Amino acid sequence: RHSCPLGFGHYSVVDVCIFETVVIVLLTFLIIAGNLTVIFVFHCAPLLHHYTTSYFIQTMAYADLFVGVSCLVPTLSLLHYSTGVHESLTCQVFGYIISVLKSVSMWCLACISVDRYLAITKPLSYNQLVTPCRLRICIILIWIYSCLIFLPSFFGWGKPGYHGDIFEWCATSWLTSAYFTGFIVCLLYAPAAFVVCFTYFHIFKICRQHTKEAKALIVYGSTTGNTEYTAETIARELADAGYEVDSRDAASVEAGGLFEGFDLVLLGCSTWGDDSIELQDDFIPLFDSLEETGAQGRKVACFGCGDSSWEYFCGAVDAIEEKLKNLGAEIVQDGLRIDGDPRAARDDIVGWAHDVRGAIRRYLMVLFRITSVFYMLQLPYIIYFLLESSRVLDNPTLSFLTTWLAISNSFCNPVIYALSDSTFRLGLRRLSETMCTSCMC
Ligand SMILES: Cc1cc2nc3c(=O)[nH]c(=O)nc-3n(C[C@H](O)[C@H](O)[C@H](O)COP(=O)(O)O)c2cc1C
Repeated sequence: RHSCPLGFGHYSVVDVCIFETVVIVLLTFLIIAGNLTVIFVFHCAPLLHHYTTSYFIQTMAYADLFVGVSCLVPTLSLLHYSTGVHESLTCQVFGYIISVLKSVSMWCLACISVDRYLAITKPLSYNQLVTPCRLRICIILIWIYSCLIFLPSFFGWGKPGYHGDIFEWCATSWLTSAYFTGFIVCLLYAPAAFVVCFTYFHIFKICRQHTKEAKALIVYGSTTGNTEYTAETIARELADAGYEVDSRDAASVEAGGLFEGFDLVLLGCSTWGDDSIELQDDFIPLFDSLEETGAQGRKVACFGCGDSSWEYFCGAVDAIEEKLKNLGAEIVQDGLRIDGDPRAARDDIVGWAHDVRGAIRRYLMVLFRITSVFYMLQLPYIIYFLLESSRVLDNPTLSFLTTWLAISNSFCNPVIYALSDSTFRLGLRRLSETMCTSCMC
């Protein structure tokens, strides 16, 4: 209370430590609001692509949310409007609950990697091996195991980390054990880091030695032939890449198991309707029975032709994207919306098709990135914890920065999802629309 984290050797019982306070108030609001929306997007999403990976992401989202709600207490201590009672107790609990959560996410990242490893190495075996029962067992085990590797903090085995250095009591009253540090390294950091390292090494080496012929389907609806030209343009672009393309007219296809077999599905539709958004006549039946196509888990993307003079430029691309999202499709890229003549927009269509080919690996890239940013944000804390448990270097400012740089990973996951996952961005947009509906009613 007399000290200050970035206080630079000065002691004054007066200071409110505003710089540290605002940095913490800012990180509390960003960790809560960011993960609240991730959780609400899941709540509104009817079906998912990558059900198990999404379940570990939702667990990480709750873990990160609980960090922010848990970060109200040290923020309350910095404002000290009401500091409650028993600061040392308050501090111990806070340091623990924020140590178990950084581990819950540590294991969810280890499990998502194993999940993707299994989906690649044993693809036929995967669906019997990774089951809802084993997944629920696995997540309950991550919450139980996390509480146990940090439980000796309450049974005089020493302090488990600097998550409590914020409160004055843990800076003076608490001291870390190199035995406790060595035990939690061999039970959390070393095993979870090894798992992630091992799995990603294998999965990325497999993505090299694939040589697997990629089969893509295009289904277009055109009443004047523009989406058909755009489809044909897209097809030639994918064929040039190496794809086995089947471009079919929507009026010639039956909905039943239509997407089955294909690694990529592009859906084209022009927009129609006199004072309405209506789908192209040939697509209307395909859209109404899109359920039967096998859209779940499917890497899909949309494109269409429209006229910008219309209130909803390519409103069909919007309707199709919304249903595909709701059937558990992975929308790998924001839809291509062609204004007037597509023959004039060939460079756009080629560019979009080029990008959609690089958008397939996007789901693996985000998981690897979510993990890569996690380890480089908690690596400083574990190497500072590694040393200061052995007492090699002891700094309150380095403790604050490493601690809150690790506490900062909690708001990073939602910004990676928001600026990389096209299905997520779409779920986020529709969530906003529902908030304005509650606002009206
Ligand atoms: C009745 C009517 C409604 C239309 N509504 C829209 C619209 O809401 N949004 C849009 O972008 N284009 C709209 N258009 C323009 C068509 O989407 C455009 O002509 C398109 O290039 C047709 O492509 P197709 O050849 O693949 O049918 C409309 C055209 C008609 C005749």
